[PDB]
Amino acid sequence: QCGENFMDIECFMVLNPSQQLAIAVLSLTLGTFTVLENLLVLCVILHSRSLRCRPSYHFIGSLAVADLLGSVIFVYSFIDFHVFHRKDSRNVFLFKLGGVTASFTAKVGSLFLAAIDRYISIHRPLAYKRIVTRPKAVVAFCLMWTIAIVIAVLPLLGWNCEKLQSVCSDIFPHIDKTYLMFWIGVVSVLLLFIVYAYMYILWKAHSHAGIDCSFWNESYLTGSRDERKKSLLSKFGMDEGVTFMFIGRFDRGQKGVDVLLKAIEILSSKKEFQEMRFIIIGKGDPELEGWARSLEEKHGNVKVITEMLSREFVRELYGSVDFVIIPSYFEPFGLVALEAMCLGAIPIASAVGGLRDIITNETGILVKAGDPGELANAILKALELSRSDLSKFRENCKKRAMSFSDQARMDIELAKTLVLILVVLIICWGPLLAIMVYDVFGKMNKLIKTVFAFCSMLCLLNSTVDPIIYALRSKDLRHAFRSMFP
Ligand SMILES: CC(C)CCC[C@@H](C)[C@H]1CC[C@H]2[C@@H]3CC=C4C[C@@H](O)CC[C@]4(C)[C@H]3CC[C@]12C
Ligand SMILES: CC(C)CCC[C@@H](C)[C@H]1CC[C@H]2[C@@H]3CC=C4C[C@@H](O)CC[C@]4(C)[C@H]3CC[C@]12C
Ligand SMILES: CCCCCCC(C)(C)c1ccc([C@@H]2C[C@H](O)CC[C@H]2CCCO)c(O)c1
Ligand SMILES: Cc1ccc2c([C@@H](C[N+](=O)[O-])c3cccs3)c(-c3ccccc3)[nH]c2c1
Ligand SMILES: CCCCCCCC/C=C/CCCCCCCC(=O)OC[C@H](O)CO
Ligand SMILES: CCCCCCCC/C=C\CCCCCCCC(=O)OC[C@H](O)CO
Repeated sequence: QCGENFMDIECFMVLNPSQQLAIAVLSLTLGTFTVLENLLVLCVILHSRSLRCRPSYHFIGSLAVADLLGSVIFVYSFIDFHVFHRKDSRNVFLFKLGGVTASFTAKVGSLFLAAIDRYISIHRPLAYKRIVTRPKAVVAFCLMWTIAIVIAVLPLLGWNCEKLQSVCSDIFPHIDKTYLMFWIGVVSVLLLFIVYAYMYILWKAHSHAGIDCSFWNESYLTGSRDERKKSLLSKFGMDEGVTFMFIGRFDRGQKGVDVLLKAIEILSSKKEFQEMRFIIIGKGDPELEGWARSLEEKHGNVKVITEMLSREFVRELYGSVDFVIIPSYFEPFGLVALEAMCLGAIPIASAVGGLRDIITNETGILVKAGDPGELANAILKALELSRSDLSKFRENCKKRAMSFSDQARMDIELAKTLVLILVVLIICWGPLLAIMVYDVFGKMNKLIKTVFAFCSMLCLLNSTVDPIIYALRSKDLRHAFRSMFP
């Protein structure tokens, strides 16, 4: 009885009473879960000055409201239509459906603003607090929400199959198929780009790395800066002098123990060598490992170490030793440099990869890789600089390391919580955006109408799992909620 383009609204009521009771109870319990969780998310954010001031939680707050407002309007209208068989006019029905559409596109746009926010953090790292001001983020969210609702109000104002005498959708009453066409594409292109963006943010974040500062904390030093040095040197060197430590492997053309072994030889003729002391550590290529051990007893002020050392034994090594040399050819992550600066060792390093990004002029001395003579000058510039008080510089490494590590470790987490929110949105709404595309070109049998009715519950699942993501993936939410509820 419903083959007409202007079909009766009864033919969208595609569910049988046992099916309605199941969908109803599932809608109510699932919806009740979303309500309780999302108002809890908002209350934690809204009632804390330290939270609501960050545009990161304007974004979390945005998703919370987008979930809360859309799901509540949906569950009320969805089951009122299906179980109570509501017979609302074309305007009021399109008005209720509009509230559900505005809420979803607001989430795609809230995801979109976050993608832009991270994009400019990667492309212009130095200008981020000035370009993403809190007020700029507030209005960027504000208008985004308005453009969202405007798209939702177009059918109400006349873009529908009744006012236009066009073709009606078989899923959505009164809705024009051409407006349906337009709506999928607009969120499909955003969601598609957001997918590309979020993968790029996650790749770029993993290009940097940080260390656990608990293991590499200075608090574990048991002795003064000069005395803790003397004793460790006393175990072998038994003298007081500036010490240059190396901790890597003995490959040729990678970590740069080759460049170091050539360097040390040309400092040996100089008189100032006696002030210097060196400690080489690691295991590697048999041709050059003996080269170091041929030099452990030839000059006698150097301990080369071939066997491994526990990561908790070397924390005291980094703190007492005056200098660490990183003559690497490739170092996208200066993890060894980070652990040294985190214990106060001043780093002389190659200008390669992270070493260049981490160490600046105020923290250490940078030398072109592959030139051992330039390295020989580095520890000579480190000799004339060692006599003058360099504790004013020793602490530049103390805070540069602990701050660089926390920006790299942070950015990793944002990139993870982002994609977590994305994938759950895709597998919840992907099926829904597929059944509508099957409607744009095609026809809905009574079956595809029924499964889409049952599949519409996914929008309430998505709204319920999002607060769980924030709860697990945000130590800040946790401490705020924890302090509110002892
Ligand atoms: C009308 C029915 C269906 C829903 C009622 C709840 C509405 C009115 C509530 C729920 C959550 C609320 C939002 C929660 C937080 C903020 C951020 C604040 O900086 C401005 C107000 C704003 C944006 C609120 C506006 C009103 C709001 C959207
Ligand atoms: C379909 C919907 C989701 C599209 C959303 C469009 C969003 C991403 C666009 C539309 C209007 C835009 C804003 C318009 C003007 C300004 C002021 C400017 O000084 C900074 C950028 C800012 C704040 C823009 C940010 C991005 C913005 C909010
Ligand atoms: C028009 C843009 C689509 C937005 C997706 C909304 C969603 C997929 C969640 C949805 C919306 C509406 C319905 C029901 C379809 C029935 O054909 C008629 C009654 C609708 C519920 C009342 C909406 O206020 C749905 O199953 C899924
Ligand atoms: C039952 C109900 C409650 C609220 C709404 C809204 C607005 C809120 N206000 O009352 O209009 C919003 C819903 C979600 C975010 S904003 C629309 C709406 C939105 C845009 C265009 C057309 C209609 N329909 C609704 C239906
Ligand atoms: C549920 C959806 C609503 C979301 C609203 C947020 C609710 C988060 C409350 C969480 C569990 C409490 C766990 C205890 C909190 C501390 C966890 C922690 O990691 O503490 C580490 C600490 O720094 C050690 O030094
Ligand atoms: C129809 C409704 C449209 C939906 C729109 C959703 C936008 C909400 C986004 C985020 C919440 C983040 C919390 C923002 C609260 C900031 C309050 C604040 O910080 O006040 C400053 C003052 O200085 C304090 O002491």
